[PDB]
Amino acid sequence: MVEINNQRKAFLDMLAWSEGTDNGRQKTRNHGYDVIVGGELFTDYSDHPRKLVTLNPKLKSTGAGRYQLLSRWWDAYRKQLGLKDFSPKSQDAVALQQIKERGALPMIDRGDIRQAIDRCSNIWASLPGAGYGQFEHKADSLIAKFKEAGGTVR
Ligand SMILES: CC(=O)N[C@@H]1[C@@H](O)[C@H](O[C@@H]2O[C@H](CO)[C@@H](O[C@@H]3O[C@H](CO)[C@@H](O[C@@H]4O[C@H](CO)[C@@H](O[C@@H]5O[C@H](CO)[C@@H](O[C@@H]6O[C@H](CO)[C@@H](O)[C@H](O)[C@H]6NC(C)=O)[C@H](O)[C@H]5NC(C)=O)[C@H](O)[C@H]4NC(C)=O)[C@H](O)[C@H]3NC(C)=O)[C@H](O)[C@H]2NC(C)=O)[C@@H](CO)O[C@H]1O
Repeated sequence: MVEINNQRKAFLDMLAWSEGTDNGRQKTRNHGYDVIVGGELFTDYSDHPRKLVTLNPKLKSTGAGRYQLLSRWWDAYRKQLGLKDFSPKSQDAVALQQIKERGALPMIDRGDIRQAIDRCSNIWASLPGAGYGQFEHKADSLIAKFKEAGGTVR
């Protein structure tokens, strides 16, 4: 289980917004922690909502929780990290493990957020360079939200 410092807490929020779960527009009972992709919400946190949301006629997603974690990885990480519930706690746990895996923790820790975002581009589609054909936020606007999550850059 990864230690949460503020750079990481911010990379998370930045992701929550990039991902649009904690972006102010999206309705939510917690902070995107109950947000399912597509916008609907879940109220039971003992586990991932595992709700397959049909976004458009040609595309679907399991992405849920703050960092729009595909359930695939949720299972991977909750088992890897012995996460009991899908509490926001467990949701962060995962986000950070992936982040750590992208070897972007030293980057997040040290503010090389473009480098982290680009390093984490394969983790979240809303990030630039991700290449998931999803709406990719300009790197500049992610850095921006990140900064407003409390994160520090450069
Ligand atoms: C349809 C559609 O459009 N869907 C989109 C959806 O896909 C998007 O969601 C994102 O998807 C991508 C792609 O599926 C996901 O990306 C994957 O993310 C996982 C992270 O959870 C990655 O898995 C990890 O990969 C790393 C490799 O970089 C693994 O780490 C390595 O583990 C090995 C152990 O096996 C370590 O090796 C050992 O190392 C030691 C020293 O440490 C050495 O001494 C030993 O000898 C050595 N042992 C061996 C056997 O070699 C190694 O150190 C370590 N490396 C690092 C840096 O950690 C890690 O184990 C993997 N964990 C799991 C779990 O598999 C996966 O690689 C990555 N794939 C790609 C292609 O990037 C992404 O997670 C997902 N995000 C979300 C939120 O779900 C979304 C995004 O918005 O859009 C949809 O549209």
